[PDB]
Amino acid sequence: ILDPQGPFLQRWNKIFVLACIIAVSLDPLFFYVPIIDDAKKCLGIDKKMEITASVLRSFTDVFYVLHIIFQFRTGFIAPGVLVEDKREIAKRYLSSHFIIDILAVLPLPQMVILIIIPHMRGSSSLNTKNMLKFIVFFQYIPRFIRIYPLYKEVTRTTETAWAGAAFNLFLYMLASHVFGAFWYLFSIERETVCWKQACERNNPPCISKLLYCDPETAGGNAFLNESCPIQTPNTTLFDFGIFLDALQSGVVESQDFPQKFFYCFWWGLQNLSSLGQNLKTSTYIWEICFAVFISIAGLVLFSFLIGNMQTYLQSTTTRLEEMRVKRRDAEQWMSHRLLPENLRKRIRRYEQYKWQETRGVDEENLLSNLPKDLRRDIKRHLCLALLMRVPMFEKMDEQLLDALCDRLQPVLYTEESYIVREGDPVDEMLFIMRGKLLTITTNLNSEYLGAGDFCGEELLTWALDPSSSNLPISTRTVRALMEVEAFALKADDLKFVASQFR
Amino acid sequence: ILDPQGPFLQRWNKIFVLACIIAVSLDPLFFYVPIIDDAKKCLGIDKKMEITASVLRSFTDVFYVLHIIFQFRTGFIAPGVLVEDKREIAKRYLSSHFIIDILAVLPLPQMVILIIIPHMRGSSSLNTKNMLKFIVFFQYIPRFIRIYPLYKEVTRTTETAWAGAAFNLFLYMLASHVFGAFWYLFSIERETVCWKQACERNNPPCISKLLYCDPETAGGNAFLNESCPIQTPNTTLFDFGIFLDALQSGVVESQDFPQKFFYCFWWGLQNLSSLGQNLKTSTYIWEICFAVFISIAGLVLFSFLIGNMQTYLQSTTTRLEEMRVKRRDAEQWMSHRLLPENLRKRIRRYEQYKWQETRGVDEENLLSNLPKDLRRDIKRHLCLALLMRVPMFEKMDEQLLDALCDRLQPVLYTEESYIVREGDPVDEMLFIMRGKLLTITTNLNSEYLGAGDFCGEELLTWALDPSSSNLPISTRTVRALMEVEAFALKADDLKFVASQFR
Amino acid sequence: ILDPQGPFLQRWNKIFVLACIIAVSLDPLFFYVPIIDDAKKCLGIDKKMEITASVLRSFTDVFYVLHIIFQFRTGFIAPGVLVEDKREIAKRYLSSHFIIDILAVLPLPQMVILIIIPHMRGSSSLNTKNMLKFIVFFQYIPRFIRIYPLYKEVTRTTETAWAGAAFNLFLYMLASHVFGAFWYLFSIERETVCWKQACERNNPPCISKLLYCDPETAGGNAFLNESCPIQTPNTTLFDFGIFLDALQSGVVESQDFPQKFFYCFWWGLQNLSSLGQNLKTSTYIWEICFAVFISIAGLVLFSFLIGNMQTYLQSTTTRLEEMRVKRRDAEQWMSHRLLPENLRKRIRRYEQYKWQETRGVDEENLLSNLPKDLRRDIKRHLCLALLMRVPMFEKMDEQLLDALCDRLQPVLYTEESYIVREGDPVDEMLFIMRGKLLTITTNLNSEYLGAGDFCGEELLTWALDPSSSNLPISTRTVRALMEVEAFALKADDLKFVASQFR
Amino acid sequence: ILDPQGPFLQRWNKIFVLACIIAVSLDPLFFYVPIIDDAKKCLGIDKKMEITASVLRSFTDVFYVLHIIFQFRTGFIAPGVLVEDKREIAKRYLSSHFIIDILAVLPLPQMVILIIIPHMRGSSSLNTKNMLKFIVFFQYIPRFIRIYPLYKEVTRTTETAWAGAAFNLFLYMLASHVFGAFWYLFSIERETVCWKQACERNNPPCISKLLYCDPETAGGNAFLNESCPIQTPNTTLFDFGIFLDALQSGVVESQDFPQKFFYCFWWGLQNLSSLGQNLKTSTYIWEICFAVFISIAGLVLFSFLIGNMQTYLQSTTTRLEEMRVKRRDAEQWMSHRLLPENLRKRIRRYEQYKWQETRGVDEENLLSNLPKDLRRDIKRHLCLALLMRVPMFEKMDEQLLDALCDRLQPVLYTEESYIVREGDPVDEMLFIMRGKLLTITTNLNSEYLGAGDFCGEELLTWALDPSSSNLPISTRTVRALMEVEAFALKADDLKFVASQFR
Ligand SMILES: [Ca+2]
Ligand SMILES: [Ca+2]
Ligand SMILES: [Ca+2]
Repeated sequence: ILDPQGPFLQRWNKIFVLACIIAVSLDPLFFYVPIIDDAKKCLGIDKKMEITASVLRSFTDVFYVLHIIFQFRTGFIAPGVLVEDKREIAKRYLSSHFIIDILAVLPLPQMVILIIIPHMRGSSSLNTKNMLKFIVFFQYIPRFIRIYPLYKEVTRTTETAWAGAAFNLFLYMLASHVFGAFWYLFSIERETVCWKQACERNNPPCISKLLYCDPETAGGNAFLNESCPIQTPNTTLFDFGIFLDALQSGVVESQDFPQKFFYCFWWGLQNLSSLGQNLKTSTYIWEICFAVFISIAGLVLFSFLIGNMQTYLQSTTTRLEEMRVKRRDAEQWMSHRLLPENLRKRIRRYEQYKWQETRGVDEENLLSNLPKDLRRDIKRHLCLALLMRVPMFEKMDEQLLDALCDRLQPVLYTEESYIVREGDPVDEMLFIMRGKLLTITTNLNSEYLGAGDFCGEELLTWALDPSSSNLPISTRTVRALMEVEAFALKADDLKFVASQFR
Repeated sequence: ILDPQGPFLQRWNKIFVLACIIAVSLDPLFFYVPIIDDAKKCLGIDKKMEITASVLRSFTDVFYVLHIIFQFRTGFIAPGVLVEDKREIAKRYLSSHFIIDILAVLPLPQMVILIIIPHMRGSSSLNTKNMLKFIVFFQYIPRFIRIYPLYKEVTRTTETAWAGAAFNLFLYMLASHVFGAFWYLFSIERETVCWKQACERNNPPCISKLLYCDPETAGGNAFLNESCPIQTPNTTLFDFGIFLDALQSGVVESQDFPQKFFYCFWWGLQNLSSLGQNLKTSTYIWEICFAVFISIAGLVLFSFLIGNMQTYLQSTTTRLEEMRVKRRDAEQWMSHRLLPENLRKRIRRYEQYKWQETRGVDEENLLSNLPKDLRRDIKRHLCLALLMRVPMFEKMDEQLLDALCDRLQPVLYTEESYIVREGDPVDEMLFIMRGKLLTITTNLNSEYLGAGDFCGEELLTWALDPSSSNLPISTRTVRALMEVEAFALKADDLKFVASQFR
Repeated sequence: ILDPQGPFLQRWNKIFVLACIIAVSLDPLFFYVPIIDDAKKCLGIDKKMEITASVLRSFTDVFYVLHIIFQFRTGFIAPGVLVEDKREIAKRYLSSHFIIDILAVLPLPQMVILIIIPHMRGSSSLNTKNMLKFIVFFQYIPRFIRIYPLYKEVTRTTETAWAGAAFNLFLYMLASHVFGAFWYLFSIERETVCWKQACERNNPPCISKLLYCDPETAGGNAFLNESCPIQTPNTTLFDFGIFLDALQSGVVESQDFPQKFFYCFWWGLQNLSSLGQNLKTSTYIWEICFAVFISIAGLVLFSFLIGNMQTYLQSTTTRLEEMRVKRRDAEQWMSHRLLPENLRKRIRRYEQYKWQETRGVDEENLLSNLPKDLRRDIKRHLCLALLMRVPMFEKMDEQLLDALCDRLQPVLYTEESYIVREGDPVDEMLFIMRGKLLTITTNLNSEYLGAGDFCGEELLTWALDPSSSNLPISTRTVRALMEVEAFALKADDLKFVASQFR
Repeated sequence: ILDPQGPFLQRWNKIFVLACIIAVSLDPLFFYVPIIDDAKKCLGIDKKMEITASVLRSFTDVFYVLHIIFQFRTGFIAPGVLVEDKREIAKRYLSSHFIIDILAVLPLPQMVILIIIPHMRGSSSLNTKNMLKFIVFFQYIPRFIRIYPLYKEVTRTTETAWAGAAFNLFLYMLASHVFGAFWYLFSIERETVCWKQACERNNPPCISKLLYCDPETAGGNAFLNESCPIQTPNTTLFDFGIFLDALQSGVVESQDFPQKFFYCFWWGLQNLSSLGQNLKTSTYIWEICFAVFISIAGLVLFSFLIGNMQTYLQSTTTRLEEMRVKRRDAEQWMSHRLLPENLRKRIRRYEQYKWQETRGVDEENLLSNLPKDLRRDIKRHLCLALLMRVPMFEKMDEQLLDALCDRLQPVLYTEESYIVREGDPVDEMLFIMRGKLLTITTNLNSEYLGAGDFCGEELLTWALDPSSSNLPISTRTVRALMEVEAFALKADDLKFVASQFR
């Protein structure tokens, strides 16, 4: 007995939503089963298409009875503890989704082909076209409201930035295949409607068996190329409208399936992405309603694609938008304050240096939203080896240096940048990660601070004497020579660490 | 007497904005009233369309006199207290919107059909085409500036994420119906302009009654199929341009309304979504201006749809965008700090565990924006039963435990995660909701903490002694074995609760 | 002498950017000047179009010499104080934009028509077509880089939410007019290229004067309808491609300008919004390059519209998006915490009540970003009359009640909502704006609090005694009966006001 | 030896990604090499196109062997210090990208033209068409997975707001050129497939050499214009479908390259931006698959453009959106509080004055994110000369005035705005930058404060006496006469500066 967030179901019920897109990608294959033999002017059956659609539907419908038996041993919880007991798992399923799952999985086209049509009354070709049209209609509803609750089951738990656009592009291909096989079947039905109407006014006499094919009967009603003209059209006799391209190309006579599939799929793709622009309909109402439905469905898909894409694109540009709004803010604040050009280009230098190092990421906000031992292991990797180069800090344990790694903040310094000047109070104690720093004094000798060296060691002796609250006056003037990365130790954060050291 | 936010008006004035879209969805039905009988070459009247458009307009125009009487008893307020007094409710309405509401509701097409046209001078068919063209023009303006203030009344108070797109898709259908009935009427007028011009140069002699279709008169000017060719076109004689499809399909002769409606609605839908691409106009100026107007209106609608959709789409992805930006921020911060792979995959584990639990929701910010008794009832449901398993906390009342439920913060812990180690100061007191926790000590024996158990009970005895400010040293090392949900009690938040307990 | 933010220039240099769109909306009118007389097979001049384009260009080019003299008395500032002195205003202008402003304003088409063409060598009709084609080419560059710095002058200072879309829709109309008059002129040039090439192989003898119209000559080369077929096309002789529609419609022969303008503007609008779909080009390279340029320009113009529209749409939905995200955050936090349905629907009631009152606006953040005297005048309008109903607060001056109006915070309460219960400590002092409140006590009698009444008067006597820090215990249980708006006075904010009262 | 962020590589490996777009913009030039001579009905070779494509490919393939030798001396780092040592630089490159970089740079079309085809068996024209079709196929894969890691190398480091749209517009031009040369080559192959099939059923007898075009042999199979009709098409014999336009225009026979390039590039641009709308395919499967691929690629390309443009557009409106939301928040907060019109238009005046000065930029947040010496140099430019007009502040050094420039905050005041009134406590000390201020007193005389003057000098003597904590009472009422910019000095920030002055 399992629960819906258990690892077996949560990896197996993603294959079920996949096999329900495979299932609706094979239901229009039964529309390619009726055929027209244009020599004898008869409606026929593509027998090998009839087998191909029946076993492709079966092999995806013995994959959803496996969903039915995996909902008899699923997990209800409450109105914190799951229910592992049957006869209430198998009573809410039988009150919520069991019949829709069993009306969607019944082999209704495969059983009407094997059982019902060879024992029906009339022509086998007309019965096959009429049963497979309506059974695929009447099973079209539970095969789509079985995917509504199974998607509500996975909105309570794939995703990438582009997955909404890739599923959108697949929805073009599925709808183009559905609309084109509908167009195939409606083209065959409009030609047989022409044949029936021409036979009910039989100036030339018509025999009604011979509209339906039968290999025992050779030859059919030969006058039907006059009353139902296709290769040269006469819309006074019959306007075929948007179905004339299917009857002129001979796709309704071919028994070659990739020939038949690709011509009709491309009709669906051409007219969905055109929003029905080039559909020259006749005055027939249901042909117009088909073209209206193609126009609306393509109108709804294209707008989704443009959106699913501008979403992919904008997902990938936030920190970069946020930098552009800050660079344009550093502009027109300078030239509203009328800053001199030596001040403005130092501002542009720091904001570009902060951008190429951090990329908009606030490191302290990123680390504070981590757990206290994971944040400790990061800051002991970054900051602890820098603190071991101060000749006093080895005297502390792994309880006070862990207070110091917690209080080290990363700072950035461009070139020409002054860290401190002689005479200023010392706020920080730096621990240099990168860059070279020239320090001078007039009290002369010029020292150099590289990676691993530390500035501000006047401040430790101030924040150890248990002393004045005014900061010690800098005896050195420290200036950066290259881009400097460092870790800053503030005065009061060092003053806290002084109280736990005696 | 009512006020505009009162419950009667605020549910009844949403039916008024609905009946004003039904009203503009039936005004182009009067354009389907003129008819052409192509045998006799006469302009006629569809009499049953003339009744259908008159009673569909009446039954939506006795639904807006109900708006007029519901503005005589509405509520003015001031330049906090509403005005319930008449003769100033019925004086600002008569200075703001009363005449536009009464110019929009006058039964001008129904009264010109029943009264004015049977007592006019000329032909009844030409008068019906000319009056219904211009009255639907001249009443088109107050039937659209009556929806401008009624929409300003409901911008001061439906909405869903997709309602802007569903109203956009309905605006296609309304504009396609308007543009297609305009195209129907302009096609009839271009054929009668051809008939008038052919009769003013009568090489073959023409009688001007017979352009207008009387059932007493049989037969008309038979030479008009020569001078106004339609079924085979000659643009030297007359170029019908974009109206030739209406005259060749026979939609201007049919009295079958769903035949006539669907052919013309589809023309409007095909050419709006094409932005007027396939309109092969003639050199006639107002035909070009009609095609320019179709092109602009379809540009405007399409751009709105694409926007209304991307809004729906983005309305559904904010917290999920915010997770992807944080994930792209965690990457390239790791590999800029060059973190080891044991540290990086622990970061990715916590940020994915925090995502699948919280989905970006900050619980403390969500609870703090709630009222103080509603926030109290939530935290007494979540946290109070967990506090009753500490063997001291039953000694408090429902005034001090309510201070403790207010200070419990939810924390998350992945697997392998250390809560505390032996030797560290104890900051928190946990109250485990989920997961198993192995605690050890070397002072050996290994205990286990499950759901309902609590960690950090060294800290209560510290924050009861009225003691040192340094936290007690942990005697245990607690480590998570599975994903742990818990509630954390900080040291100073427990130190507050100690002062109200004696 | 003026400065660029002075009120004269800043209202007058918005008419200058308007007259520079009027100027480029009249430059293609010189392309409608050449004409073809198809009877005599001659290229001619539309003389009244030649006057109309010359005075429409003049009346917008004596509107930009006014820009030249308003840049001789403009204001330079520095590399805070403007420069009001000439000879340096009129030396940077002569080094930055003076020649581009004078190359754009020279009456080069009007002066080649009046002076240069009547004193040139060759045919007056071919010289008019060739000069007006190239002078409008060679003055097309400075009439567009004169709008680049003048737009940089107004990005340093109209805007609405829809102005980017309305300017976008105007950019369709301007580009359609430019592209269609280009198509008009290129159609005339392709027919004369046919006439010249047919005359250089004169199996039928051709006289080269007679391709150019001269009203003295009557009759021209009559064989040119054979070698340059238009009304029935033969692409073996000459393929006119995308220019055949202009030569067949007779728009290149008409001297009726609104006939000629609207047919060519509609060609530009039809093919820009089609992105060049229906352009059936010939194999001519520059015809293809024209069609490639129409395709790219429409591709760029459409993408901007879709963006400009969705900016309009999203601008108007920020707080409403922010409410929908908060509503989707309240859901799945409830049903992740598994809250009972009495708790969940109270949460949905408060968040919908807060939405319909505030519409996402934080009032305290809105008021704090206002100046201190403007924020004082608002809070003395809202809160001071409510404070005058407490019978102690009239004893204070307009220095201490102004401290109380500064500390009053707006609160909201739904129905059934408990303000305080008997036994709870009293945190707030309410001042009711709206709604009715039933207060009870068991110490029984039930009082009622309406608009103007105040709750929490136990707390003033606590925060006047100079007393315990624990809050006074509520003797009443106050519960809301309707939606309550009130102003809350916190305990410590009342404790501050107590120190300035003795 | 260099590293990937070193200045030589980081400027030279942007030319490498440029020469890899030039490289894929010249691979379809080999598809323009086969030619059809329609008189003799033979497939031939364009010899000068064969040289032009070979030297344009060579001159961009001796530009990527320079990338191969610049990856033998690049910089590995670790699993902070780079590796400058060979034999491990040249062992990971030989395990990651060396063979894909050498399979992409091999001169396979140039060497099959010069070496392999003159020593092959069969016809030289059929071998040239078949080798150049498949070698450009088989080298198409490593010439595109060589740009995947080189782009991953520059996502770890151009950009502008419009660069994603300009690269998108270039991706139209590259794909249109690729698709149109594919269409050129597939048009030639469909005509030769027609010639082969007509020769395998030789009612009229066909000689198979003469399908391949040798200058020694004059004349070919002349019956092929009957069985493969092009100029008048017969789809019963052969349906050329979407390739008929190439065979009818004679672009497959022309040896004029800009004629041939522009006709085929425009076919690609017309059908990509149409998403394959106007492609009238035949029933041939791979022609349909080509048209399906054009439809999908244009569907993806267009959606990206619309997104890349709306990103540009929105990049430019983030602060201006933020002002419009704040303006829509100020409205309906006023008229929910029912503020009087003298209060509302003062609110609209300040929020518009703050907008035209600051443009949404928070100056204190902008300055605080700058380094402490750069922020000091800005505030000494803005604020120090204003502080030197107070007659006491020259007595301080450059250590205490630097504390005062750090604490000066910019304030804005509209006209009619009261700074302080007589009787109010003085919170601020202003330092006027702009505007005139009328100050009065009743203790009368009216003074004036201009730029450089300072208000609030009652407060310095309060915050120097080492005194009461209550602020001094204003003896003046100061009111603005024009828009005032000033710097504010708060009372406690002046009280800090008092402690360091004795
Ligand atoms: Ca289109
Ligand atoms: Ca089209
Ligand atoms: Ca489109």
